[PDB]
Amino acid sequence: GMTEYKLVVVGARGVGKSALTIQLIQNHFVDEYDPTIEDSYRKQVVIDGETCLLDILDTAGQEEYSAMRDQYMRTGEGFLCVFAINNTKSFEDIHHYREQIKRVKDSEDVPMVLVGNKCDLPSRTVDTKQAQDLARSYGIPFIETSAKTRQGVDDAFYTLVREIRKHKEK
Ligand SMILES: Nc1nc2c(ncn2[C@@H]2O[C@H](COP(=O)(O)OP(=O)(O)O)[C@@H](O)[C@H]2O)c(=O)[nH]1
Ligand SMILES: [Mg+2]
Repeated sequence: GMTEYKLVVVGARGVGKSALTIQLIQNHFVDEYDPTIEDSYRKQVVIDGETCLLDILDTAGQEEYSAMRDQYMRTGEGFLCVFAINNTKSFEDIHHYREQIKRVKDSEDVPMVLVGNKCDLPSRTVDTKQAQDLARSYGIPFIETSAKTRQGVDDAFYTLVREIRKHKEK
């Protein structure tokens, strides 16, 4: 089979995980998608000439059993850590997602991309500079996105794939 990249989209409720994923996969913006639905989505794409499958888990938070969370973190190869630029608590929550994914995978080298979503909105509580500072500390890319206008969306997911490739080659 073509190479498959198992991607996982994490972040606080309301940041745009579902909207980002549906924009990537289906090329349209959702105003409303139940915050409690967690599902996986698939798309065959070409990234830097490679035809590959993206298998993307749009997470929604607590699971029936914590074992289910740990399972998707172990199977996931790369993580989009999403906050919204108008939600400071969602940015603060990134510290927890960073930790938890490393903790479950028992690894210091986990492919991740920091995503500041909703950049089409002028309303902003997290300046680009502060997010750059956090991404610098993690040694990962930082991309601002809008699921609404599509700005940055392919970049966020394709960059994550490229981070996975860099990890695999070691
Ligand atoms: N303006 C704007 N609204 C967004 C964007 N992404 C998501 N939203 C809205 O933010 C709310 C939460 O989005 P959703 O995808 O359900 O967030 P989730 O809980 O992280 O899955 C919804 O009303 C979306 O329409 C974006 O980039 N721009
Ligand atoms: Mg959602």
